[PDB]
Amino acid sequence: SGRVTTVLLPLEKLQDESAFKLRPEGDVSGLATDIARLGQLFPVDVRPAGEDRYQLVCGFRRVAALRFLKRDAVQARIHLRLSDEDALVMSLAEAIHATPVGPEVLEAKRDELEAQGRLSAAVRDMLEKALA
Amino acid sequence: SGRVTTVLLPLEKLQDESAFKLRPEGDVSGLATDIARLGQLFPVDVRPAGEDRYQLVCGFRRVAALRFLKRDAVQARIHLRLSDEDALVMSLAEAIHATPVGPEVLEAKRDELEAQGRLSAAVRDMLEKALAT
Ligand SMILES: Nc1ccn([C@@H]2O[C@H](COP(=O)(O)OP(=O)(O)OP(=O)(O)O)[C@@H](O)[C@H]2O)c(=O)n1
Ligand SMILES: Nc1ccn([C@@H]2O[C@H](COP(=O)(O)OP(=O)(O)OP(=O)(O)O)[C@@H](O)[C@H]2O)c(=O)n1
Ligand SMILES: [Mg+2]
Ligand SMILES: [Mg+2]
Repeated sequence: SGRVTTVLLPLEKLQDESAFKLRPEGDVSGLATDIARLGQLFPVDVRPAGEDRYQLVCGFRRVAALRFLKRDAVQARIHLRLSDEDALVMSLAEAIHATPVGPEVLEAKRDELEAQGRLSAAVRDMLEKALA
Repeated sequence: SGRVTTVLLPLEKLQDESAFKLRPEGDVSGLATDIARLGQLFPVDVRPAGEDRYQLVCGFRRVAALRFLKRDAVQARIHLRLSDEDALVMSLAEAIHATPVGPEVLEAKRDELEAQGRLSAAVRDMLEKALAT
C-alpha cells in the first residue's frame, strides 16, 4: 500500500523551478564532499509534474550538492496526490517541528564517544569541524 | 530492493534501548498533535538488531510521539549492512549537516504567502505558532 515510492531519480526529470524553496542553497561544497564520501543518506521529496517530470518539494541543498558533484540522479521519494497546500506544509514541516541538536549536546557526545573508545578519525573530524 | 527498504514497522519490534539517541525526547505533545493531524510525514531510520527486531538509529522523538498517540507502528527505513560506525555517522548526519530555517525566513515566507493571497488559516496558524514565544 503506497502513495510514496523511492527511486533513483534522474535530475533531467526534475523541473527547473523552485516554487517550494525556502532559502538560497548557498555554498554546498561541504555537503557535496560529505555526500561524495558517505553517499546521499536521506532521500529528497518530489511530486509528479506530469510529462514524466517531477517538482522538488524538500531537498534543494542536497540537489544542489549533487549538481556540484556533476551527478545525474538523486534518491527521491515520489509523493502521489500531494496538493499544493499539502506540499507547502511538507516543505515547512522539518523547519517547524525539528528540534536542533545543539553544540552542547555534540560536545558531550564527543566526550562520551571518547570515553567509550568509539571516536573514529572520521567521527572526530565530523564533530570537531561542527564544533569549531 | 537495494540496501534500504521502507516499512510500517510495529513499535514492539524496536529494541528497548537508546544507543544512538543524542538527547532526551522531551515533551512530544506538539509533535504528536501534528502527526495526528497530518500523518507521519518522514520515516525513521533503523537497522536489523536480532531476529525480527530492529534498533532505532534516527527518529527517537517521532517514536515517542507515536507512543504518545498509542499507535501500533512507525514508518521506517530499514538499512541493511549498516555497521556500528556507519550508524553512528547516520545518527549525527542531520544534526551536523542540516542548515536550520531561521525564524526570519519563516516570517518572510508568512508575509510572502499573505501578499500572494496564498496564506490559508492553517498555514498562518502553523507559522504564527512557530513564530510564537
Ligand atoms: N551525506 C549526507 C549528508 C547529509 N545528508 C542530509 O542532507 C540534508 C541537508 O538538510 P537541509 O540543510 O535542510 O538541506 P535540504 O533539505 O537538502 O535543502 P532545503 O531544506 O533547502 O530543501 C540533511 O537532512 C542531511 O541529513 C544526506 O542526505 N547525506
Ligand atoms: N507530521 C509530522 C511532523 C514532523 N515530522 C518530522 O519529525 C521530525 C522531528 O525531527 P527531530 O526533532 O530531529 O526528532 P526525531 O528525528 O524524531 O528524534 P531524534 O532526532 O532525537 O532521533 C522532523 O524530521 C519532521 O519532519 C513528521 O515526520 N511528521
Ligand atoms: Mg531541508
Ligand atoms: Mg532527528
